[PDB]
Amino acid sequence: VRERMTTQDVEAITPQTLINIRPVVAAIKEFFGTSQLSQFMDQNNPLSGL
DNA sequence: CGCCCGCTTCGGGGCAACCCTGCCAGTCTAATACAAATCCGGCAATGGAGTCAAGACCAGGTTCG
Repeated sequence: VRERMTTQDVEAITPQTLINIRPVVAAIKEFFGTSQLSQFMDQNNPLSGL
């Protein structure tokens, strides 16, 4: 945003223009997939799930 | 008078069980203009490769006077 806000022209930008949500959605997806904490949920009885 | 030999402190790299069991990671002026390379799609130089059909012939078991 601060790389974009200074560079582009004033009285033409809008919050849709300044905001790139792609790092946010990529960050959540790379947490949920591919982290050592978001585990494949082990269930072969209810107790192992619990 | 000024000047360097042992602690001493600090950096700084190496290593710390063996089988299984997994399975694929990213973004910001945007375009023209052109020349050469190269692909590629299609007739025509063939030209050689394959193919049919007839035939030449020996002779070798097989048929006849």
